[PDB]
Amino acid sequence: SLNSTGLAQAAINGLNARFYESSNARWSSDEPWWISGVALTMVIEYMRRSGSKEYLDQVEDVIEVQRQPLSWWPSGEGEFRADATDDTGWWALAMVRMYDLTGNEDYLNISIKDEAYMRQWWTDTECGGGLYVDIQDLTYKNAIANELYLKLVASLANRAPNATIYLDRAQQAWTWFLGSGMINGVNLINDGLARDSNTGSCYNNRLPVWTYNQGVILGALVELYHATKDESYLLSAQAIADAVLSPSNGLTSSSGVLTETCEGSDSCNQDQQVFKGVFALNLAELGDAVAGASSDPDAGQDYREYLDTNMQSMYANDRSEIVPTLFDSSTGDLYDVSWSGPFRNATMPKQASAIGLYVANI
Ligand SMILES: OC[C@H]1O[C@H](O[C@@H]2[C@H](O)[C@@H](OC[C@H]3O[C@H](O)[C@@H](O)[C@@H](O)[C@@H]3O)O[C@H](CO)[C@H]2O)[C@@H](O)[C@@H](O)[C@@H]1O
Repeated sequence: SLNSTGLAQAAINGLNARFYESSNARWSSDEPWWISGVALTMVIEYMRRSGSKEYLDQVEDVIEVQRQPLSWWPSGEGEFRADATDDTGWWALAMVRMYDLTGNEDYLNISIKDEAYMRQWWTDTECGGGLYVDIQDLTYKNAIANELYLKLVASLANRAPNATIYLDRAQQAWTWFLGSGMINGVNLINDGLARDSNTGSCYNNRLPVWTYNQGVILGALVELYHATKDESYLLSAQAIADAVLSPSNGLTSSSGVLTETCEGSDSCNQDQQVFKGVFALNLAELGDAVAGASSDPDAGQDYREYLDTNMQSMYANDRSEIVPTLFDSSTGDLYDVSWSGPFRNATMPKQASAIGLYVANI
């Protein structure tokens, strides 16, 4: 009764009608630049899963303009190399998807440049590995920057020419992530690592458990399996996803609705408004991998059911439509942060996360 393809296209059109800036080939310049890359990922993935190409022209426009040297980080020399390794990671993975959609080697080359760039801040001398997120300061090895990097080298191991060096890098990277301690006692991932003032050893800093730090790692473990056929990577990804699905861990509501930790206090900032959809998309990649690796028809049924349960809740309770005019005949759908709570406002990060859930069900 619910077409995930029709509703994704409607949410994409709502994203464009309210937040796309033709003058700047970017969505919402008042919102973080990296969230435009998350948005590009969702539009690229919609097209990759629905066989459609309606936004291909728009996507290429964004790519060409955001390719250029960033005004706030000229030293990066463009090609999405920014002042933060996670900012670069989001665009790099969007280019892996651009390559998956079009087959154009140009986008794969961007991802290779981005990996070499991010690897510049991998050090074995602190925490025994991992990279920093703050390229200027180098004081925080967190979860998202390392998850993004891990999925980049894992992705290149399946696509890039010198796959071997990327497979060795991805295997050594997952090993570091596993032993870092960021995966806690319930198989969830806190925000990052803290470092001992005296001993220099690193530990889980017990900062909040964000939804997207439970998703990007799933995509990485999926790609790590497609490059090794070692189902052990899938089982690790299933442990993380299963913990997100358990309501005892606080991320899944009693209704079965994914709930960001900030939604209760209504303090979800521009970053946190987009987290959920990144997880959903990555969970759909896990569910797809689990069902293909096993003959059981029920393989990945829980992950599919979860995405379906969350999509109907976001549709019924979180949706709003745009008012068409005699001048603007633009149509689509708008969405708020709470996939169960009421629609009050729509922001571009909230919109990108909604698109991600619909695309996760295509
Ligand atoms: O005491 C509160 C928490 O303190 C530690 O958490 C921090 C942060 O996790 C981490 O983020 C880097 C941080 O650097 C600046 O000093 C700070 O001003 C901020 O802008 C920036 O995000 O810094 C260190 C490294 O993890 C760490 O001290 C936890 O260890 C824990 O004690 C508490 O949860």
